[PDB]
Amino acid sequence: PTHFEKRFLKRIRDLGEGHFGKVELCRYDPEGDNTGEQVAVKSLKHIADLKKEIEILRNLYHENIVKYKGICTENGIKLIMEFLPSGSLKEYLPKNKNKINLKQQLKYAVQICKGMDYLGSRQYVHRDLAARNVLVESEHQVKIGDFGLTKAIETDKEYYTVKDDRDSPVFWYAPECLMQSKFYIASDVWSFGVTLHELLTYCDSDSSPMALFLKMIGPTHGQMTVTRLVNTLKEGKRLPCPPNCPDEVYQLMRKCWEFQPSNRTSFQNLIEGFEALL
Ligand SMILES: Nc1ncnc2c1ncn2[C@@H]1O[C@H](COP(=O)(O)OP(=O)(O)O)[C@@H](O)[C@H]1O
Ligand SMILES: [Mg+2]
Repeated sequence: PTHFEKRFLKRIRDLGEGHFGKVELCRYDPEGDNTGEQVAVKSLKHIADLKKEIEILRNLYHENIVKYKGICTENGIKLIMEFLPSGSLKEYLPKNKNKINLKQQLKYAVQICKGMDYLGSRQYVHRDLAARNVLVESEHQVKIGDFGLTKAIETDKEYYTVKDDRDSPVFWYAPECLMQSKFYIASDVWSFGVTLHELLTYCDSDSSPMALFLKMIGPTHGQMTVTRLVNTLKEGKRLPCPPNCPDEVYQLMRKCWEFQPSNRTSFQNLIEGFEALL
């Protein structure tokens, strides 16, 4: 069930491609009759990073967390998971602007929040909660997908300190992350507020968190981007209320963006908040 033979993973097409690896659509077909199930295969070309990601995903089992299927061994390793045909929200929302209404957006918000609350109960900080990492199973079901930057918060500890040279989604990050490299469950609540904004703007590229924040901070050298961003956030500046987003949804977004981590709302309070609106 969990061990996939490389010779039976028949590549169909690419789903995602980055500088250091890719995600492909395959059919695991050991019978050769073309009746095998379609899977999403994550690979490289960082090695220890994918194994950590495999380790975490392997230990998570939830309705709103992408289903781990298994691995494919070479030293190299491949992550096998369920294929969600509609892909990420970053892909889905621009193609379905006319099809998706507020009720539906709220239904995804609750779903994201349930997967995140499950994740926090497992003592994990996602560290990459963005629309591009929220996968669409159906018109009414989404699942959290990429555990590449995910870290376990030690028992009785409030946060994890990120000590490394890896790239980070700074435009989705809470001030403590940018300033001290501290990652609390409340840091994930911050990223959720940024994700909710993307979800309400239908992932319009011109209104993306990076594009709006870069427009706020003006001309900057890359080395000064995070400091310029820290300062914008210290002044009280936030992503504006998306047009046609009701105040009741914006106040819940604002509850995700309280400067101090302890002043932010919980994922459970967010679930209850969106449910009252449905
Ligand atoms: N299980 C899946 N089913 C379908 N598409 C997927 C799946 N996992 C990832 N993808 C697609 O591949 C892209 C990259 O995958 P992700 O694992 O989030 O990557 P990374 O760490 O490279 O950015 C996603 O944005 C989505 O478009
Ligand atoms: Mg991703």
